[PDB]
Amino acid sequence: SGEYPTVNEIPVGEVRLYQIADGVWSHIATQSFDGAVYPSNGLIVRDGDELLLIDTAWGAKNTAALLAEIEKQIGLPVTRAVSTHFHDDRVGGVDVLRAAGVATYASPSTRRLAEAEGNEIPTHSLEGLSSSGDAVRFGPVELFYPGAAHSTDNLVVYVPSANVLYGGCAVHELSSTSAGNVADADLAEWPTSVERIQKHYPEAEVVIPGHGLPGGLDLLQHTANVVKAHKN
Ligand SMILES: C[C@@H](c1cccc2c(-c3ccc(CS(C)(=O)=O)c(Cl)c3)c(C(=O)O)[nH]c12)n1cc(CCCN)nn1
Ligand SMILES: [Zn+2]
Ligand SMILES: [Zn+2]
Repeated sequence: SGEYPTVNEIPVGEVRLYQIADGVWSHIATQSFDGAVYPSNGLIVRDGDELLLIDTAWGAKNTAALLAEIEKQIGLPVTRAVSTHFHDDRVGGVDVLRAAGVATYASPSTRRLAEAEGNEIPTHSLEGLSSSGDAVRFGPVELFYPGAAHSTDNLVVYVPSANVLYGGCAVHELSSTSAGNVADADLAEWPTSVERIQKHYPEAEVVIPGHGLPGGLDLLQHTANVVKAHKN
């Protein structure tokens, strides 16, 4: 009823949207992984009379439910999607999107890693993002490669019209006590990558983590703090 939805409030298979700003929503879904249930976020950005989707809803059935929720709540077609790294919470559901007429995109690095991992593979490569600090425009957002953090390929997304910073899994929520799933992470480089985000987007008003509650710029420093403590 208006608060940001939490893991115990979303059954696996259902998707909720949350209005972040004019023409900006997050999407929240839940999924089981290795015997535990986790929430995950993505983003929806209005692109005229179309929508840009950032990240799947972590699975084929969740992503079908995401498209149905968008049709119910927004009623504009999703025409393009960007996956911000290669894990299943970002690309799982790309096949559903592709069969629904959505053009799917990711960096070449993400596409290679997804293919090697056995995950679904976005169709189109996003060039111009291979060096840390790189940025490119994509419809109503800017895509930014901060360097290795949660994964080597992780991208962040900025919505300039609303000063919304979607950090993806490179950014953790304020309640986080550990660096999450670090199997593919670079803990030594992650603080430097967060510092690049902080320097590039100093006017961000909302920061959305890959999992958990949005907040302000403090999520960036908190993330650096938890990652440094974990690495130790
Ligand atoms: C598919 C993905 C994946 C699966 C399950 C959980 C997570 C989390 C996460 C996120 C937050 C917390 C709480 S917190 C910050 O710790 O307090 C935790 Cl516990 C965990 C993250 C994230 O952090 O983005 N991602 C998750 N996934 C798979 C793989 C390797 C697969 C190899 N076969 N790597 N990630
Ligand atoms: Zn991940
Ligand atoms: Zn994640």
